[PDB]
Amino acid sequence: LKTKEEHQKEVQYEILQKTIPTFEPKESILKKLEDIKPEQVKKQTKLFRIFEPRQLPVYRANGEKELRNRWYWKLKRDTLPDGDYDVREYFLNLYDQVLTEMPDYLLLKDMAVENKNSRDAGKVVDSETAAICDAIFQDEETEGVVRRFIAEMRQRVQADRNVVNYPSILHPIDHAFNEYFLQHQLVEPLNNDIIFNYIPERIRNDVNYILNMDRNLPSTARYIRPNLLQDRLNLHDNFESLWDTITTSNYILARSVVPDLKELVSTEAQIQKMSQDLQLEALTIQSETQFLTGINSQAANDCFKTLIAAMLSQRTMSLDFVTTNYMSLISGMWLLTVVPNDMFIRESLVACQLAIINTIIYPAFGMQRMHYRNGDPQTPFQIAEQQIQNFQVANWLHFVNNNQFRQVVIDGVLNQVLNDNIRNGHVVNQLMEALMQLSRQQFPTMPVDYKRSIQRGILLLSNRLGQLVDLTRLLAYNYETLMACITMNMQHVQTLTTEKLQLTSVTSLCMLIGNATVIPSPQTLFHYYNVNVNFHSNYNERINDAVAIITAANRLNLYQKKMKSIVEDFLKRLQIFDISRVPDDQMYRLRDRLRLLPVEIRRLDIFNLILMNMEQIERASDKIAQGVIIAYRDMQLERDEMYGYVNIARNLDGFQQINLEELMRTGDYAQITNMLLNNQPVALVGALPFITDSSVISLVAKLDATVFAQIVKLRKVDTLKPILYKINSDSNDFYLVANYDWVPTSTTKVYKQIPQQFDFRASMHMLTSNLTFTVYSDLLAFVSADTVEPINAVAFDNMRIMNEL
Amino acid sequence: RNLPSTARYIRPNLLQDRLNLHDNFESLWDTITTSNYILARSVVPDLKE
Repeated sequence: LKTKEEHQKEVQYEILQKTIPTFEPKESILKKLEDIKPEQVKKQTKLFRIFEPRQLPVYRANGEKELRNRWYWKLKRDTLPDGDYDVREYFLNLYDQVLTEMPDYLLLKDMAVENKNSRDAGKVVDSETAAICDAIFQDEETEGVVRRFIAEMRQRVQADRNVVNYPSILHPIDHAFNEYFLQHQLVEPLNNDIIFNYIPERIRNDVNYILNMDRNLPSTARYIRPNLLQDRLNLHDNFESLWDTITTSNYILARSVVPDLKELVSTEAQIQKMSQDLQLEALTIQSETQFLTGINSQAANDCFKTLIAAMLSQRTMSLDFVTTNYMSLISGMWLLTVVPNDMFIRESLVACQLAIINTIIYPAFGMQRMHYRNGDPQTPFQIAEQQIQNFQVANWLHFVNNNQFRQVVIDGVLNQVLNDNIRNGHVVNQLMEALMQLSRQQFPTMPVDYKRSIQRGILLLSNRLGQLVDLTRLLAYNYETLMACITMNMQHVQTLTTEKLQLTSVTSLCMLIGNATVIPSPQTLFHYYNVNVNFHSNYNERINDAVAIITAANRLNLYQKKMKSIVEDFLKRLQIFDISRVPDDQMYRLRDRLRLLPVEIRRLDIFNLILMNMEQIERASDKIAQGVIIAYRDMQLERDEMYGYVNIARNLDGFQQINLEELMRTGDYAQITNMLLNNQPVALVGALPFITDSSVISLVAKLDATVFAQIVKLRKVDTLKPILYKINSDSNDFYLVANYDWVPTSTTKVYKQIPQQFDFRASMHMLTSNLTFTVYSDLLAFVSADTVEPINAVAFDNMRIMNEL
Repeated sequence: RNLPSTARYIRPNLLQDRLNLHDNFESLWDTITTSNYILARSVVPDLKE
């Protein structure tokens, strides 16, 4: 009967557990939270370039090779795919590269080489810029001014004003990419008071922790502000299972920084006194050796670490007890009056408060038992606060009904604070006024051996007033000072899975506390604050990095792109969740909330820098013709300076345009075959890889028109290679153009834009930046903190905590 | 534990016996109530003390 039902639980608890993303070892979450870095301070050592000036041969009309050669602006690493859709998903991968290769601070002194052909000692900005200015100097074709000017391009160092500017040679696309990296830094100046303003306000205005700043920081020191703002994804309301990890992780992180107790009562002396007063051998009770199972000096530390960390992370807390063992239930009166009663999951809060009333409080005053239906908006203390007639007890039941977390907002965060009657411990003086008169009013039908075994069990806690008022001064001071090191909001919703607290472990805390006061030492109070900013700065640097891909996929009109892969990338970088157990419901709100957010300011202007230059990168490439124009008549080849004789079109004017990437997705080839079997002029825009024939005997034979007929045989449009005629002197058979009296005619030309020439005056521009920095990533390493002696430690009131000695 | 808004359960159809097996079925009602007598015998708790 036992192993059937202890296994029937672990099936139903495992269909629930396979929708929570918590890791299967519970304490393994703590290793993943310390292990995140602040960020990576990226500094580029080469100026960002996508264009390079290349040498190209130049033809005249009646095309021969001119002896002059002219520069052009052909781009390098042109890995541009074919098709109008794969040319757009290339620019998303370009945009993903530049967000990763984005320098946070640009120092410009280390990227500077000597101008080897200057008269004065002048510098430039790159090893590639000096290669260009070496090449414009030696060229015979260049103007006499540019041979004179690039000898006199002097840089201006100004060490006293900390500014420096160097000459440069950049493309106009490359210049806007390299003024945005250089004007919009992420470093901000750092003074000696912005370290003092970093520390939380409750700690530097506390008199225990003595914070003193020792190291001297110069004027040239900068730092990186953590992107530190509250969760613009409301992860608390609609996410039932994604929130149950972000309070599980903040629980085990806050479980390691709440300190452990020292100098307790000896557990062999307190048990022998407690076993004398209960008089357990004389009773006829089914639980004799089971009252005192959970009293140790280890369960006292386990109850202290739980009750603070389940309070700092707003994690619910189911109770576990046994209603026979009233000594785990009298001590449960202290738990409800100190821990705010909205913390517990409600059906156990009721089942602990009904079990106190129905066995201890209502048999005391002799009134009838408590028939309680569960679907009732009144808690069982809220019913007996109006029906009980004693005033010392009813004025205690007015406090357990009304201790909840009163939400206050300070220093930009929302933290759930306690009330000032419980934070100085005066509430326990009201409970012992209720617990004294509950140990005097005789239990009018209880057996006499069971009446004194439960009145002396009360006086094991009623007589322990001074050790227990001094406990809640400590339990609400460790919670009060650890809450200064909280950066995220403290939102209180009912979590799915509850961290079980045993009431046999609360009764090992109330009567095994000693008057040695613990306090979070400032080495583990700056560690809990640096591990809670670095998680909150990482959580914001991913919801800004995911939105700049969710939006940039939609501005680029990339269909065939699954946003579930980006949100699985987003929940994987955040080191708590795992992408398996999270349900498919709560990942379709997560891809829906992320579409509505605004993109971050420094990721938007560099995407608008690509979107307005999305054409001019893919236009000036080789290996891509961006449309073919078929006319089915004899029109001449337009003579060109760069290609010689060429069939090229400058604009699709007066022709019906068939969008080829639309023609690929739909498969609706009813028009294009009806435009080819009949001889009608069609233009086919897209992104078509051309081939380049040089012979003129391939032009008279007219192999330019024999390529478009493959669409009707096999319906795919990928294998389209419109040819591009290049009739030059260096091509073969060029006697057939020069000697004979004919004009070269091509039926179908192709659409292509020629690359722009190298103009020095529109390519030289100074780059003005700073000279030296010293980026400090750590900021609590400048304060030198030493705590006060622990025995002189004070609460919010300037009287000391643990005032029993 | 409290359960989310996306949990479900299959409700069993618990409606009283539409055959009236206690009526005129004097052989089938005997072994349908020995089945219920032996089950209730191994449930009712034994005395102590």
